[PDB]
Amino acid sequence: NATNVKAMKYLIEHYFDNFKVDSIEIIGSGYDSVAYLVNNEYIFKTKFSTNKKKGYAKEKAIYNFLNTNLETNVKIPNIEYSYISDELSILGYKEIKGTFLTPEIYSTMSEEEQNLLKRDIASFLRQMHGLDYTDISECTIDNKQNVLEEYILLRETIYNDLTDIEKDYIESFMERLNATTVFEGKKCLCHNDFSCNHLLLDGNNRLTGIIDFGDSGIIDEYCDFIYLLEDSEEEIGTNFGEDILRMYGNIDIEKAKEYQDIVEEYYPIETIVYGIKNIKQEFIENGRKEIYKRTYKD
Ligand SMILES: NCC[C@H](O)C(=O)N[C@@H]1C[C@H](N)[C@@H](O[C@H]2O[C@H](CN)[C@@H](O)[C@H](O)[C@H]2O)[C@H](O)[C@H]1O[C@H]1O[C@H](CO)[C@@H](O)[C@H](N)[C@H]1O
Ligand SMILES: Nc1nc2c(ncn2[C@@H]2O[C@H](COP(=O)(O)OP(=O)(O)NP(=O)(O)O)[C@@H](O)[C@H]2O)c(=O)[nH]1
Ligand SMILES: [Cl-]
Ligand SMILES: [Mg+2]
Ligand SMILES: [Mg+2]
Repeated sequence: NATNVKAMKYLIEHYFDNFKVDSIEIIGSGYDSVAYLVNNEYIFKTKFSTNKKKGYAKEKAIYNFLNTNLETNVKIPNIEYSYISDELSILGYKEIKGTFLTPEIYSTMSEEEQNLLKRDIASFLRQMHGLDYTDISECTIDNKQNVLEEYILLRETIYNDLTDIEKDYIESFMERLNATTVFEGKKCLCHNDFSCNHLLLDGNNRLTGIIDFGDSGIIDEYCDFIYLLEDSEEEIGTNFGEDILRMYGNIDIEKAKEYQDIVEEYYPIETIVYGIKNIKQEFIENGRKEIYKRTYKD
């Protein structure tokens, strides 16, 4: 563990001239990134060359747009340090203090505390979804079209070596993709990874901050409800997302659920595709196995 930290301490001090690292520890990690807490005060998100090429660039542009344009008491990252190159990206900002929302914590809250948190969330999403996004119009994401392109990449690579059961799962998804209407609604700026491990609470169990707008863009309004609607051990549950949808208002709940259900069905294929693009066999295997788990669950 000691070695990662030394290397990143060196890089931080090297690229940010007057910055002195008195302490540094690993605070989280993704498949291709590592985040560090520095001087018990700064978060530094870091990445070495992936399929970002412009990964931390977009994320930084989104923080800069949001810090200019949001009116909210909810805190988000405000970038003070950035280094962006092809081979290395680093973003630093002051750590937002608080406690991440979990299902356990939620279950200890009174009904009223739960209501007020749901309202805070609905309010934040209403404010962000309502922004005029002209000044960030580069950050458009078309999920349907992305899936089509990923399907083509599958066809060009490993599709012919998949099993019949795997192929059928994929084709059955594509048929559903082609029949759905859930990509034809309102587009807006969405966080696009809006799960409870990105939501911070203050000492009264109210929403105090939101992190990791790394996947944000102009996309279907339904996107920001995918995790709030998810029924799993990591998320609070379907009722939570429904109530939030009612508070948010002017949105078709049944289509939001259809959108989540389609995204969930896509997951094993998304996983396979990630493995192909990043040359990681392990993801290809995991996604294929998951197709069997889902096929046999009923
Ligand atoms: N950054 C590390 C965060 C941690 O690894 C994590 O929570 N990682 C995430 C764990 C989730 N169980 C995965 O699945 C999530 O999304 C699926 C659809 N996208 C849902 O059907 C699923 O029900 C949900 O659970 C999710 O895809 C993982 O997301 C991570 O990988 C995605 C690529 O697939 C990226 O796009 C995300 N930015 C990143 O958070
Ligand atoms: N308390 C607190 N924790 C934070 C803050 N920013 C980051 N973290 C912590 O660091 C972890 C990683 O941050 P995050 O932005 O989600 O990055 P990532 O998802 O691992 N990487 P990427 O977004 O490049 O794929 C978070 O899960 C959380 O543990 C912050 O402002 N406050
Ligand atoms: Cl495999
Ligand atoms: Mg994250
Ligand atoms: Mg992220």
